[PDB]
Amino acid sequence: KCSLTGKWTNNLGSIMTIRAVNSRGEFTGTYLTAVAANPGNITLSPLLGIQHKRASQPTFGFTVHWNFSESTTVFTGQCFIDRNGKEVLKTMWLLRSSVNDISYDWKATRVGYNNFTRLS
Amino acid sequence: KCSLTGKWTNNLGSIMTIRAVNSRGEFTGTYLTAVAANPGNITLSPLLGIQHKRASQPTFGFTVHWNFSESTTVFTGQCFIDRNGKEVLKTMWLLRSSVNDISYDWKATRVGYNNFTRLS
Amino acid sequence: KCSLTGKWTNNLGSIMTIRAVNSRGEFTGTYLTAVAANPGNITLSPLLGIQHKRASQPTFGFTVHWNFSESTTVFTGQCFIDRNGKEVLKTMWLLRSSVNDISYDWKATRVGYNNFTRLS
Amino acid sequence: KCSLTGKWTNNLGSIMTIRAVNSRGEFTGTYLTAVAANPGNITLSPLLGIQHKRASQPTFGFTVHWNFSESTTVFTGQCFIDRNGKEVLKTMWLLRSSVNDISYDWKATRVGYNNFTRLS
Repeated sequence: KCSLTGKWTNNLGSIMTIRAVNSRGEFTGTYLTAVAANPGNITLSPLLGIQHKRASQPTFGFTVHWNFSESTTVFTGQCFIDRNGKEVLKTMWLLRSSVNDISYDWKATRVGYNNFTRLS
Repeated sequence: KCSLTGKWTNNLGSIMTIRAVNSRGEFTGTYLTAVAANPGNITLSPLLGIQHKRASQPTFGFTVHWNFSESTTVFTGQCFIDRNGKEVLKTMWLLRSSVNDISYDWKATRVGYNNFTRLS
Repeated sequence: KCSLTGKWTNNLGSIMTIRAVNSRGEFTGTYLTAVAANPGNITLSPLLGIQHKRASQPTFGFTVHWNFSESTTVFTGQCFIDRNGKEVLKTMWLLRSSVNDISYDWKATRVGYNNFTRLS
Repeated sequence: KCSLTGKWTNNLGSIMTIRAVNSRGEFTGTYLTAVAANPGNITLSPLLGIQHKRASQPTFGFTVHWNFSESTTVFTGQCFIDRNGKEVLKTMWLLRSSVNDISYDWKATRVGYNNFTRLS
């Protein structure tokens, strides 16, 4: 089985720490991105999400409120376990930037992927 | 200022109800989707997310844990206020399906948009 | 049957003109975007794509090579015919920006939607 | 400099062959996917796209008309060269499925990534 609780890194070098997942699958944590619009100002940012509880390889989602910009990122994906018991989070994300008014909305959303593995 | 608290409907007919937004911008609520893979199964499902607090037109994200499938959806977007004071949520979403193993991961994520306005 | 040949406009005000669709479903045309990173620079830009041929409501894709930037956009979607014979193209797109090197790749892709209807 | 001409594989084991890129950056090719909705019926499928010509690390897009389903995929990305002269295509894609009518459009588009390297 695949809890999101613990410490993770991704293919870009970011790290995230997730606290205990509650009975509803809800979790909180802290995200340190290796990458931003401007790296010189990166600070720790809170995350909040929900995973499925019963599934051995659950799907999940979470939101990161960036504490150093007006942007928000959401991640969704699935936790997989291989034959050796090794976990990987396979995720896709959307990064929403703040734009001035609705006529700029079209350009406000970036998309990408991330693969996370457990630290230690 | 744009607070996500309240009831909203989107362009597909779905309805969501967001409760109080806390000091950190965290919020919970429920989501009744008009659409699903198997609509006969649809039930009210919980959401959890974070919005920015200081901005008049905040970005935000939330996760919906579907209570009737193994899937998860994340939404991110921005709340805009027009010159008449009307609020629109412009969002993009990712819908993560559960797949049996990692070899099927490539096909597990759908993408789309939704525009939300207030029920009343 | 839905042939992409003709002039179309989208929900952002952009206009495109598609030429004859060949036996394979290949088509070329031009795209005049209403929106860009630097709108002062916008010029008419070429597109090239393929639609399915046998289907009444074909899926399709096309690439727009922006003639005024280093970016590229791809659109994919489906042409629907409603009960009155009116055609709508429902599309999603990815806009790829040029970045200086691979360390910036993560932020180079935007996503969005567009709905197109015929000019006349 | 980064021509798309040649033979490529991606992280899912798919292979594609691209013919000579013309003076406008247009190219044709053939795509053999390792993965589909149903693999037992996979056949070679044509692709058609445009790359930028002047840039050393050009952006590009192309469309794959699947010859064994009603779907279409578009890819966009950038060709990067490292210090050793090794090329990688970093791409994102949208896979459009055919749905019966416009009320099902919401679920019709999958998103993902692929990294391609040159064969040989």
